[PDB]
Amino acid sequence: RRVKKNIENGVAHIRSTFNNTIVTITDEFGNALSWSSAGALGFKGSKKSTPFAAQMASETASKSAMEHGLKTVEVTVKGPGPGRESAIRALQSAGLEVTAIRDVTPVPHNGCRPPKRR
RNA sequence: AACUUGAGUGCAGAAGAGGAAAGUGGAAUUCCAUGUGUAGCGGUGAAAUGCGCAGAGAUAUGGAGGAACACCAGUGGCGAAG
Repeated sequence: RRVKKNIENGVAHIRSTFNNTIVTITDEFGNALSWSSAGALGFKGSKKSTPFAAQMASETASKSAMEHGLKTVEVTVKGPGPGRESAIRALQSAGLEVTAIRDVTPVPHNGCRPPKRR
């Protein structure tokens, strides 16, 4: 009645940064059902940056997504991390049917000034 | 004192991020407001300060302002250089 959204279609946003991978999964209108951050499975340091943490994060996001009720999601990957391609195969291998890869990484049109390099 | 080649005007054409002033646009960063939602986010080689249970990050819809103009974009162009 509040969180058991029986909906056939959804979308999964994979914030795949360089030292985390947050896999949230939601409906079409963006109201979030659940996430799984890669630091919420006990991975610390550069263990979040491994694709195994993104793989297990897509597994434990898809468990809560399928108990809320989802059968087909689209995917929106965001970020140049390492766990971009492994997380969609972990989402497909956990029972959800991934259809569209609409990659939305935010590119400015020479917008704000970037941070200084190392 | 003549001449027309140098130089300059005319006529017919040509291209250009050349300059100044004003207006409009879209993406992105940040902040604020709201909806969803739970325990982390960010960071490093390693962790900590920092933010977050007053509900942060993530996502969605807006609003605010400021700065710079992805692709085009090229040993391309323009300007005396900057």
